[PDB]
Amino acid sequence: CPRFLKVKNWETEVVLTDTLHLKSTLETGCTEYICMGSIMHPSQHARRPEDVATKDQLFPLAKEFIDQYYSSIKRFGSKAHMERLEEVNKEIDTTSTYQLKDTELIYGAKHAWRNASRCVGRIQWSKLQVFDARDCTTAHGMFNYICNHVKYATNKGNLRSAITIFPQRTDGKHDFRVWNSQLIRYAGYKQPDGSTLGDPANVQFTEICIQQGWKPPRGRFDVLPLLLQANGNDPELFQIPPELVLEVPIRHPKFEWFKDLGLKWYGLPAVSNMLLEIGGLEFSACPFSGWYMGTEIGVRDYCDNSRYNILEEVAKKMNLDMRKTSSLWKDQALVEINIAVLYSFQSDKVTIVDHHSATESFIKHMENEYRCRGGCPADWVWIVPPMSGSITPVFHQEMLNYRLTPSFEYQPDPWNTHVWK
Amino acid sequence: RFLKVKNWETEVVLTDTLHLKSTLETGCTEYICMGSIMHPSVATKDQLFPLAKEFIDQYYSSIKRFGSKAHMERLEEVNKEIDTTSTYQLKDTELIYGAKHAWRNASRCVGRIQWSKLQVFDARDCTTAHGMFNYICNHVKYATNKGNLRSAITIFPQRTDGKHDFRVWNSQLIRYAGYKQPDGSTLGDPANVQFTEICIQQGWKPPRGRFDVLPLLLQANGNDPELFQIPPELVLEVPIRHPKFEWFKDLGLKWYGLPAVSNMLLEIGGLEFSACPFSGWYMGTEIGVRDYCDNSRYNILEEVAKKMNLDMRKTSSLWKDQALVEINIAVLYSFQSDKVTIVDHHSATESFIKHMENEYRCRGGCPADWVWIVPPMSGSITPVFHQEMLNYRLTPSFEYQPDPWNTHVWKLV
Ligand code: HEM
Ligand code: HEM
Ligand SMILES: C[C@H](O)[C@H](O)[C@H]1CNc2nc(N)[nH]c(=O)c2N1
Ligand SMILES: C[C@H](O)[C@H](O)[C@H]1CNc2nc(N)[nH]c(=O)c2N1
Ligand SMILES: CNCC#Cc1cc(C)cc(N)n1
Ligand SMILES: CNCC#Cc1cc(C)cc(N)n1
Ligand SMILES: [Zn+2]
Repeated sequence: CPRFLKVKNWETEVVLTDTLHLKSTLETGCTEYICMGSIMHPSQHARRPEDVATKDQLFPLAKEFIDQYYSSIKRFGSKAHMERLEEVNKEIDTTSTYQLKDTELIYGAKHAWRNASRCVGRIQWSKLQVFDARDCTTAHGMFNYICNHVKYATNKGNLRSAITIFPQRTDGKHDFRVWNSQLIRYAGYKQPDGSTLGDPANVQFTEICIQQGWKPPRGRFDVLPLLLQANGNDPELFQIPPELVLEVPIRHPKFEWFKDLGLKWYGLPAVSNMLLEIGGLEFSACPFSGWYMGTEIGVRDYCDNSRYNILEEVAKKMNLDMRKTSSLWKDQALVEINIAVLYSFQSDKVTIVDHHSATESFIKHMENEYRCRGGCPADWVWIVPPMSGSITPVFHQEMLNYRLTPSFEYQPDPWNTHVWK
Repeated sequence: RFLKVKNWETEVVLTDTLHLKSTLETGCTEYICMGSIMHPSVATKDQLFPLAKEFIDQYYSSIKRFGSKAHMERLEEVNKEIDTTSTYQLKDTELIYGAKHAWRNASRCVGRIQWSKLQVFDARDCTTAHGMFNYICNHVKYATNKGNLRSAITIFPQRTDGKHDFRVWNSQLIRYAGYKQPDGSTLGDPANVQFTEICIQQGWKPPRGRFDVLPLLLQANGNDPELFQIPPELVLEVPIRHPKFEWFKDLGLKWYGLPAVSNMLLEIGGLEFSACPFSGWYMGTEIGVRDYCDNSRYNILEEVAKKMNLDMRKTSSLWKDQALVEINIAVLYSFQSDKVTIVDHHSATESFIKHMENEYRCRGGCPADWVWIVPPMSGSITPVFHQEMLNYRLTPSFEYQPDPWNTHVWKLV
């Protein structure tokens, strides 16, 4: 943690001065001699050990988060702060863990969002609906909570940010997990010839669902069932009611033939495979949802080679020279696809933000955070959109990345580490 | 140790051992990554010899002569010069080896599959700015080759006491002038406004156009720099037209064929070559995305979108994205039509992956800066976007150095 670091924007010459990085807790993966900025998962530095930690292992982390929370609310040292510490101490003394007050849970979830270096949408961080689901005991009850989340968050197209927080990890053998990587995704099917139908990213998860009894309709856009694990038990399949799943058919403002590709996407991005860490407590099931940046769909989902991979089909209908890469036929089609995605969501009054608007807002959010907080951890490799990078303002914005707690973390896919009953 | 890097598109995993042999810092720490920072933060006799020994060891190892009689005598010979003169002189072979490996080690360069085909011009006997001009003219002519571009570097005398540096004051050998108008607008290239003012102050008579090739401002032996006009017949340029849009040529755009960076420092075995201009050939996006469409550069998006009849009222029409593509189509089409070497960002990044994979197999790794390697448009449709990379500093190296007008103490009263 160097004493005070500046970042420069090379377009506007604005300089920001970072001191928040002094509060960084765990390693980035980098050293003075090697930078891992482009490694997807550079580090295994965790704040607590494997499972049920000893008291001297968990209490220091609790003490820090409680300190931080009461600091945030103009106390620190107050009666309630000192009482809370003694309370957490006794709780760990008798259960090896402790339970967050509702206020602390809301604070923790919002600050995990605020601390998410890879999220360009964090100007919204304090406007987050928190659903406390820590009283949940079964997969049916998990399904009820998620249906309510999806319905509230979708809001007939006027999307609202939300998170639903299921019971925290205890001994590691009673984990709550949503096995889906997102609440809503499309199935992928290995074809007899060798090609893939639907979303290739989801082939493995789709096979698990089939193996568990799901009856695949075997189309290009089959909404996957939920596969929900409560209290360490075997996970259970649930079909989200289709009236809860808002979808947008993709058409083009100028290309009438575009609709005949039969593309669609879903409206609600809802990451459900990550882990929420607050004061040493691990929430292994914590689906959170926002609204899409158009490029997530139009660039990555649709045009990645190992995803829907639609560039050649679109370029054909556009009558483009596909003989050689230097005609930039991929680049031309890409732009049209992302025009259609934005046009479609906007036509149906489903919240979406383009990459120009999203990145501009993030520059403003960065400036706010340096003004009030003294910094904003940001992952350039993830913030910069996957098309037209340098004509967005974040391309020319230097960023500092560091890990602050509360945080959202990655965790292994539950099928790699689950003993079936 | 070992370190794995993964490609998330192909699932190929490579194992880096080369990183164990790096020395200067990256700027990152164990708790902060400064991977997106542009510039993160003379040697004594004692400092010099470990650096020299390191380089001589790796040179003789590279040619399968480590421990040899020639290796050991060279080490002793270098040691004598450092003792005697406080510096030493590279053999021609070492100079060529060192220049190729600084290119090979340039983590920000996507074109390194070409690293070992580098024409090295040894200009360590130069003494005056006139001689510098002669060397640079020859470099331009050789490199340009009537459009069949050849990679080359010209290496001027190394730093001695820091009071006698050789410097090219230009940031590239060929760039276009910029003039700020009283009304606040800029004619030509806004990036070059300050350097254009310096040239005008030194005596240059500007034509005051949109694409005036700047003069060379060359500094020999720490003396004041001097102006030279490159012979116009040596500056190959390409007027930009579009394969489908007849009106595109009416924008009056052109660009030069030879990218030749001239403000960096070449460090070989502790020796510092402060004047070392090097050239290759363009990747199209350098011109069509950054040079033409950076808000701070020629900034032609609105003009091009206008002529495309695009709805420029809302951002979500993606009019800028649409105009950006066509401009980059025109750049590539124009160079190819005029048979001037260029590479498009898809071909360039595919080759880099092949190179990177090859370098892990034969060398144990390939330092690479994802922030610079990924092209400034269409990022994720190029393979490098999905490629994990490790960044670390190997020497020989190209480094940044301060602009000379910030450090030079003028002699001319
Ligand atoms: C409200 C509108 C939001 C927008 C426009 C937005 C935008 C984005 C985008 C574009 C990404 C990169 C997606 C990818 O390439 O995989 C991302 C990642 C992420 N977002 Fe946000 N986000 C929003 C809301 C939220 C909320 C409510 C949370 C949590 C409470 C959140 C937390 C995260 C995290 C942790 C990541 C990293 C995911 C990963 O590492 O795979 N975001 N966001
Ligand atoms: C042969 C064709 C070559 C291609 C296609 C190529 C490609 C590129 C590109 C696209 C960049 C980024 C430029 C920018 O964004 O400002 C770059 C940077 C760089 N190239 Fe290469 N290059 C080539 C040859 C060379 C040669 C011959 C050398 C040295 C002898 C070299 C050394 C470098 C260095 C040091 C940088 C970093 C410059 C900086 O940090 O500003 N390249 N190259
Ligand atoms: C290897 C590289 O880090 C990887 O492809 C990253 C790059 N940047 C990204 N940025 C976003 N938003 N999402 C991603 O999945 C990735 N992938
Ligand atoms: C702030 C950021 O590091 C800066 O804009 C970088 C990003 N990547 C780049 N990549 C290339 N090739 N050239 C550049 O000038 C830059 N600029
Ligand atoms: C692989 N990550 C997929 C994703 C995502 C995502 C998540 C959220 C909360 C918002 C958004 N706009 N996108
Ligand atoms: C500010 N860097 C400008 C540049 C550059 C460059 C340099 C070389 C040798 C090749 C190339 N294709 N591009
Ligand atoms: Zn780093």
